[PDB]
Amino acid sequence: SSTLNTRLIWIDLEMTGLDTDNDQIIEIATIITDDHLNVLAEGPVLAIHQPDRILNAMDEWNTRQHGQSGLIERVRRSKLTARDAELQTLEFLKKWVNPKVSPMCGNSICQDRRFLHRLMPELEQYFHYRNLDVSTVKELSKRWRPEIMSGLHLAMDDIRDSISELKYYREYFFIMN
Amino acid sequence: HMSSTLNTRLIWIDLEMTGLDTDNDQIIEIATIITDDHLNVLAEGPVLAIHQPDRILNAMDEWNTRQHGQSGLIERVRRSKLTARDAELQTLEFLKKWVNPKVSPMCGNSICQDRRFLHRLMPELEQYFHYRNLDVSTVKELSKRWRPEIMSGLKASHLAMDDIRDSISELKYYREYFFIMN
Ligand SMILES: [Ca+2]
Ligand SMILES: [Ca+2]
Ligand SMILES: [Ca+2]
Ligand SMILES: [Ca+2]
Ligand SMILES: [Ca+2]
Repeated sequence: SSTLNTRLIWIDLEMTGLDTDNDQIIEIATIITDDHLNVLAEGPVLAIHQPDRILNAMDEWNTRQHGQSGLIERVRRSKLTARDAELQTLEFLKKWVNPKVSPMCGNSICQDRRFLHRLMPELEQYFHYRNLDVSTVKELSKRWRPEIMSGLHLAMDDIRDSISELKYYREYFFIMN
Repeated sequence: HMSSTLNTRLIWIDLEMTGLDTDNDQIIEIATIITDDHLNVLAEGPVLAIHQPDRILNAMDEWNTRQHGQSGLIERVRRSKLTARDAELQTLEFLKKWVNPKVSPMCGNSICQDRRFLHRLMPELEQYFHYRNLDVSTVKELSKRWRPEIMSGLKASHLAMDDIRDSISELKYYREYFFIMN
């Protein structure tokens, strides 16, 4: 049975672009699991408001992606600042995991951590300094077990896919004895 | 398995810094190693100390002062005439003989930290990597929780080149005990 010290925080962000120095966060989502990847609770899925000048200055790829998903319209309608979403996320996390206990879990986590550091530093500091990036395992699996790869940007569904991807590796790639 | 090429190799890297602040601290040491996709070491790269003025060295906290004093890195830094640009260029020169640009993920331990310093202080080198990371410490986090009984088998120094060697040895250890290779 899991405790406040034996749980994992999973997180995904959507941004206005790939520039970790300049672009904004427009969506955040979190999921809590135990050390054995059982989902315990899903956190708030929050769209962060951005002015139209920022949305209209996105490149074509991001305009297509975030428009088609409906994120852009949710961002327009949202009244939440980055700070509002940060506080709501923290309020949720504190009920499930103690501070500095969980590594930051998900796919391509370094990118997420860099955006969090600049725009949501208090949230960033709630994580342990370690990362648990499923894409590291994928890099190894592509090279050492290419035959299992055939078996494999909406924030909450993105996290579920990441958790599910790691369970796939646990079954076929890791010795669990 | 096929023989390795410029498109099927891995760049392992480690940096030593004046501290943990990715916004304000400096790089004082860099090393690289080239492996194939199956962790055969093909070539070890240049070990370079980057010069820093005394004010910056004096401002280091206790842990860094203790470690880098004992290891001989601080004195190497003082005597060094290399800038971060010099060290960046010598490394790039080594890498281009072994690996094509944007082919290899950034490999090592605590790689996100290294990438962030590289982005600020050696962006051309940072851009030579593929955007993905291969962080052995992710595997360690999994091993701590799923195979705690094997952690004691992990085996010294605090220098960049020794750090890379250790991360390669660590991953080889996981390959033998934690991964299904068949
Ligand atoms: Ca992510
Ligand atoms: Ca994302
Ligand atoms: Ca290091
Ligand atoms: Ca070897
Ligand atoms: Ca490192």
